[PDB]
Amino acid sequence: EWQGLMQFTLPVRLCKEIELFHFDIGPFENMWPGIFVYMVHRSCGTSCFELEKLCRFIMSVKKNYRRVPYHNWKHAVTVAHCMYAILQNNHTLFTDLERKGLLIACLCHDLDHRGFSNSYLQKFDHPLAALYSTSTMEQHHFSQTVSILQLEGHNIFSTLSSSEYEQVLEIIRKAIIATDLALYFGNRKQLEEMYQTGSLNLNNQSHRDRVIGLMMTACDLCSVTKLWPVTKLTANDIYAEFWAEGDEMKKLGIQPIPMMDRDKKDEVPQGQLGFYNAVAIPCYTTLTQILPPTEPLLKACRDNLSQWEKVIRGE
Ligand SMILES: COc1cn(-c2ccc(N3CCOC3=O)cc2F)nc(-c2ccnn2-c2ccccc2)c1=O
Ligand SMILES: [Mg+2]
Ligand SMILES: [Zn+2]
Repeated sequence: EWQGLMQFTLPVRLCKEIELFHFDIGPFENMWPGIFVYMVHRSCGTSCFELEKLCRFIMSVKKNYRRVPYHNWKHAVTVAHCMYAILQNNHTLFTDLERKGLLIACLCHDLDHRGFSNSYLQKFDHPLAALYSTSTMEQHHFSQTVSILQLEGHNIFSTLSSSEYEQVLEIIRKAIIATDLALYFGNRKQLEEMYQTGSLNLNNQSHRDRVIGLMMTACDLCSVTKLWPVTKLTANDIYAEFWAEGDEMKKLGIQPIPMMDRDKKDEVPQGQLGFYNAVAIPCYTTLTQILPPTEPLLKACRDNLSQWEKVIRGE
C-alpha cells in the first residue's frame, strides 16, 4: 500500500487550488494520502522525513480511522489541509519543528475515534473514561499517535535530536488536547483579552501554545468554511454521528439531548445558526485578529452563516 503512495504525483490542475482555504478534498478520495505527502513536502521540504517511513506512517494512520459517519479519514485530511493553508499563509511565524508537528497532529487528531463524545464515555464509565478522566478521546488520540510512531519503520522523527524529539511530541500532545472543544472557550477568551490589552507576545511559549490551540480549533471546525454545497453535506455527516450517539442512549430507554435526537431534526438549521454565532464566528474572528492572512476562513464562515439564516427563513 505505502509503496504506491511513494510514486504519487499530485495532478498539476490542483497545484493552485490546493492553496486556497476553501479547497474541498471531497472529490479526490484515492488521492488523500498523496495530498498529505504533497502538503508535507511543500511546507516542511522533501528532506524533512525519510519518504518510506512517512508513507508507512500515513497508511497506518489511515488504517486507524474507523468507518464512522464524520470522525473518519476524510475528516483527518480535511483538518490537515486547513492547517497547511494557515502555515503557507503565515510563512515567517512558525518554526520548522512546529510546522512538522502541527501537520502530523492534524492528521492524527481524531485517531481511532469511536463516534462518541467524552460526555457519553464518562456517563457510562467506559474504560477510556476510567483511564482518561478529562479530554477523554483526545488523550486516546495522542496515545494512538505515539503507538503508531513506535511501530517498526514508522518513526518519522527518528532523525531528530533526542531533545527535538521530546519537543515535537509535546507540540503534538498540546495540539491534539486543544481539539477538545470544551477547552476552546477558555482559550479563546484568554487570547481575546491578551489581544485587547496588547500583552500577547509570540516570544512567550505559553502564548504560542494558546495560538496553536486556537489554530487547531479553527482547522478542526473548517467544514464551516467551505463553499455552501460542501458545508451543507458535511453537516449531514456531523448529525449522522450525533444521531447515532443518541440512538445508543435510546437503546437503554434514555432520551438524549435534542442535538443528538434524530426526532428533533427540524431544529438543525437553528442549531447551526446558534453554533456559528456561539462558536465558529468567535473562533475565526479571534484567529483573524492574531493572524490576518487567515481572514478568508472568517469570510467563508460568514457566508455559510447567512445560508443557514435563509434556510431558517425558508428562502
Ligand atoms: C450544533 O452544531 C454543532 C455542534 N458542535 C459541537 C461539538 C462538540 C461540542 N463539545 C464537545 C465537548 O465540549 C463541547 O462543547 C460542542 C459543539 F457545539 N460541533 C459542530 C461542528 C461543526 C464542525 N465541526 N463540528 C464538530 C466538532 C466536534 C465534534 C463534532 C462536530 C456543530 O456543527
Ligand atoms: Mg476530536
Ligand atoms: Zn476533529
